[PDB]
Amino acid sequence: VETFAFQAEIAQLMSLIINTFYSNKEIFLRELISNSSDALDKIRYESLTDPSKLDSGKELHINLIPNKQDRTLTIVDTGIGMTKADLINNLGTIAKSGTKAFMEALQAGADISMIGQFGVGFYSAYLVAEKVTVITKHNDDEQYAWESSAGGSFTVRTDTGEPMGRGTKVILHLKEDQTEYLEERRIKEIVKKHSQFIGYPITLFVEK
Ligand SMILES: CN1CCN(C(=O)c2cc(-c3nnc4ccc(Br)cn34)c(O)cc2O)CC1
Repeated sequence: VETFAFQAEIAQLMSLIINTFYSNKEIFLRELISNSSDALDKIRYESLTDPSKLDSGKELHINLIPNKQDRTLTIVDTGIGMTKADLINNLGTIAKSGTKAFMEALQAGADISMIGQFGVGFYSAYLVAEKVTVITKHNDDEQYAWESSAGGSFTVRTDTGEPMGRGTKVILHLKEDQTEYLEERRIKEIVKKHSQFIGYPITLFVEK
């Protein structure tokens, strides 16, 4: 297990998201679905010139999996997945300018719902989650687990759990007061409201 510090700008963004009073929290799901859709677009495009890239799974989709027992909501996609360098370096550097611009906007009166327009909507996960675990598998690398409860650091390790094939699974460990996002009709309402134009199937797994 390796522990890393977030880029300073991102640690500051995370602390702001965690500490600011903001009731419109449902936007997190829209942002995570939009990120999955982007990862799905990338594998779909790559597969046009090299169909062997889908050997690890031909189905391109998004699953939403609430678990009231564990208090987690999982967003799974079969997109391109992330390499170790993506997890440690790349996502951070690509987010840096967006993060700085977003913090500046928040100063000039802009609101948290605009986070997506700056390309850093992933961190809106911390509106509802006390901890986020991400399991990922890219065709060119091993399966990894990323995890952060914020506070300035994240961890990366090789994942010895169930094999994913290809893609990314975001597991939100929800804050005690945010269990509404585990409810079937609330999830449907949110997806219909924000995510009605995504070009891949989004399937809600209903709890038994
Ligand atoms: C460069 N790309 C983008 C998306 N992608 C992915 O595999 C991918 C990334 C994120 C994601 N978006 N922001 C972050 C931040 C930290 C972590 Br961990 C994951 N993040 C996500 O929610 C879903 C995804 O399918 C493929 C590779």
